[PDB]
Amino acid sequence: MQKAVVMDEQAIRRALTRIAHEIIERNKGIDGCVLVGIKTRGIYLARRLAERIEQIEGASVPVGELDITLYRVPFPVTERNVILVDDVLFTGRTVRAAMDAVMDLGRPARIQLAVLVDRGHRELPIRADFVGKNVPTSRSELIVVELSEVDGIDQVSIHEK
Amino acid sequence: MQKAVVMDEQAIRRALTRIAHEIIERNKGIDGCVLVGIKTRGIYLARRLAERIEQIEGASVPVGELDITLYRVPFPVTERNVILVDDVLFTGRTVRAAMDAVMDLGRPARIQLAVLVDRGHRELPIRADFVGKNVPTSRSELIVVELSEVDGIDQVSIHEK
Amino acid sequence: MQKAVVMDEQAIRRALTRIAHEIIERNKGIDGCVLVGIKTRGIYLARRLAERIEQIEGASVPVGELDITLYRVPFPVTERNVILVDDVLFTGRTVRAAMDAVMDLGRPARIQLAVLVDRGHRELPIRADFVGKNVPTSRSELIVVELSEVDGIDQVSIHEK
Amino acid sequence: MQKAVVMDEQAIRRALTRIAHEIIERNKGIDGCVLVGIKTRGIYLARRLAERIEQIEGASVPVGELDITLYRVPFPVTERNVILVDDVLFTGRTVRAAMDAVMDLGRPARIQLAVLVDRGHRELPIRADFVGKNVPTSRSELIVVELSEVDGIDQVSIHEK
Repeated sequence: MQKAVVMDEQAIRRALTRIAHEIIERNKGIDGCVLVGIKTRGIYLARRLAERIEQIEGASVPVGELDITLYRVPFPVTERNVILVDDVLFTGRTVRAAMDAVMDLGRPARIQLAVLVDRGHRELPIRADFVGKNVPTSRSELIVVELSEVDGIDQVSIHEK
Repeated sequence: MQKAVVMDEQAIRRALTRIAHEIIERNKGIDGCVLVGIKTRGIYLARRLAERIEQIEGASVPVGELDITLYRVPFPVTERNVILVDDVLFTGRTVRAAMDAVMDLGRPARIQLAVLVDRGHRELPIRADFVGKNVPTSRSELIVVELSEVDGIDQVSIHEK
Repeated sequence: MQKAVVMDEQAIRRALTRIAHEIIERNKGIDGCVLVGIKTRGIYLARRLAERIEQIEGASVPVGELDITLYRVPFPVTERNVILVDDVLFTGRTVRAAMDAVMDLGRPARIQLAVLVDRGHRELPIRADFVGKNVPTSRSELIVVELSEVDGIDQVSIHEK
Repeated sequence: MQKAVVMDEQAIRRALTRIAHEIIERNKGIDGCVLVGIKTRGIYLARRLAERIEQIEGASVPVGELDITLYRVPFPVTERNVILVDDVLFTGRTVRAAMDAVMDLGRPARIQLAVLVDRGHRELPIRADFVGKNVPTSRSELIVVELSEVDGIDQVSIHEK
């Protein structure tokens, strides 16, 4: 069941907007940049960031989709700044899988990672470059990220089964 | 003599814009917020942030100005979120004085600090909540912050003498 | 009611030992340093630190006791690196009162901050230089630090009515 | 030219000792922990950390060696806390290669990374869990790590043409 809300629609909107500005700032423009969404909600987050960047800089950013699932759609990559987008950073194992998939498709100038929430408990020396919000959790708790495009609403909560 | 430019006009713009978004985000809105610029350059930086915030939230924010030297433009304080604004965070000593002044005027809910650049070398346990850019410097180097309103251009550089 | 135990005697012991090494490391030896314990329990932590450092460096370190009650023990301050020692870093207002109290005694070369736990919720631009453990908490939760010298046991827990 | 010495023998000594306590501290001991050094100097730093951890816990930590050139030696992996050890963390591409190598030999409980120096300029979403010293650098500077076992002396410096 749901224990508590840690991000409402407004907090998610402001977080994603501030991230877009962070991406633009740390790359001095989105030139050579590419957003690649993971799983399902990461893709929707990626598309939102692309629109925000486009809205801010006037330049559009390519959005690609990556389907990990196993290994535990095409796009630029080569000599590009590949920014992975995902909803929650946990153990970090998915990112590793995602990185292999990126360099299996080319050689990027670099790979970055943007997540809506970092809930800690990393099991790999991996960190997000951009973070919507750091949400302290116990190892057993569950982070549920709901996005309007798939869940009907924007909300991040902590659950416990 | 100018040793190196660490922030050009565009970098300063993207930093101040991102900071404005960080400010609204952590405060979940502008309500109760008060920007207090510190003598000279910190004042202009507070004005620029106040404008960016207004542009973002559709509502303006109270902007006061603090002359730390004079302490040896009034504004709200009590139960307010006072965001001190300065150009460079250095030893941190100047910030303590700024805190004493703010609380001389009232009892704020919180005091925050935003600086364009944090050049390290603190001599007190004070850290900025918002930082335009962290600029490592030696103990002998000088940080020169130029703002268009006073120096004709927006630029941050490292000087040696 | 006790909601959780976040540090047992072994964790506390290992955090304190590691901090002693961090203190020596960041100051390139303990020459000119002074450990000033705050309130009540910060005094014991400072004593344990002084003892650990002594056994590591083979050189003793001055220990003072500061009561910050008035700001909310004849020890060296001026020209010294005053390392404040407290049990918990919360809003940081205790630190501001402590910095004021230290400035009424002398002119330190610099002031640092070491705490056993940082539970977040800062209301001032203050951060510890050394932290035993970051214990995320809700605003309504209480951090209880028990030390053998005063409570019969070493333990840090989270309480809430 | 050697334009700056960032770590001398004593600093390295105190940094490694501090790292050992941190490692033990975050793992609540070393039970199930394995140290794995890469390239050449990482191996030496791993042996040292291993030596330091023995004097603290009274038990040896397995030490493995990893040759990465073929990615761009025994030790248990599965269910173990594998601690990668390298001298410098730069782009982080070596670490990604090192990780693939680790999970090629098994399924560890977690993989952590310890490095003597972090010089920034990450090109992958990788971070070290234990850092001897963060040394800011320009893109054209080079980090040279000298260890007595191979270079006759312990020293970290910044070089530039």
